[PDB]
Amino acid sequence: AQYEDGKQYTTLEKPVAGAPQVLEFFSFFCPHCYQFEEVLHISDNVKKKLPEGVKMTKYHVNFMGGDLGKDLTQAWAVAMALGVEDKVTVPLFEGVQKTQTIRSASDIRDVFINAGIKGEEYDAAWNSFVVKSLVAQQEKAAADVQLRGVPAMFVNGKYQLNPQGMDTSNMDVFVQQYADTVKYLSEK
Ligand SMILES: O=C1CCCCN1Cc1cccc(-c2ccsc2)c1
Repeated sequence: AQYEDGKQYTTLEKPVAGAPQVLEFFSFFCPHCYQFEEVLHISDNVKKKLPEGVKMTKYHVNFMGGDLGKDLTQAWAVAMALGVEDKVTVPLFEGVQKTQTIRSASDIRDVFINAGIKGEEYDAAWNSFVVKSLVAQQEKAAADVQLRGVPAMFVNGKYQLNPQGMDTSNMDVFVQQYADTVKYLSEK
């Protein structure tokens, strides 16, 4: 058919009840994730085509980058809690992969300070139980699908995007095929 299980998406054999409608996972250590976000703008283009009433959730993962990877999951929790994802995503990706200036939790904190988050505000969030809970929520969602690779996107706990089955000769066409597939899946 036009959209086929095994081509543009795969189907989870253990569907996850109560999962977010559209769930993206990434790591700031993940090279394809840098491409998805900084070059292809996958999340934004998926969001822009989602049906009314379908919201997007994006979570960081621990399994890349050891200690610093876990610090980045916690910092992503701070970003979600403060609502500053759109201020820190670019400098976190560039700090880890472009300039390689993020080597410690303090260096992560510097990105937030430079982005205008006050030091007391960042530190209060970093140490908060609201943020511990958001870390737990990120870990649980990844565990629910036994996640071992990023980038990854899941729709309604049932379907997983399969970008490896899409033509990569034109970036723009690839992005809208991916977004159109997410829309299709959300309408199933
Ligand atoms: O290599 C793959 C195979 C599957 C799709 C995800 N990626 C990562 C990627 C990174 C940067 C650009 C592109 C791309 C798309 C269309 S033209 C160029 C693709």
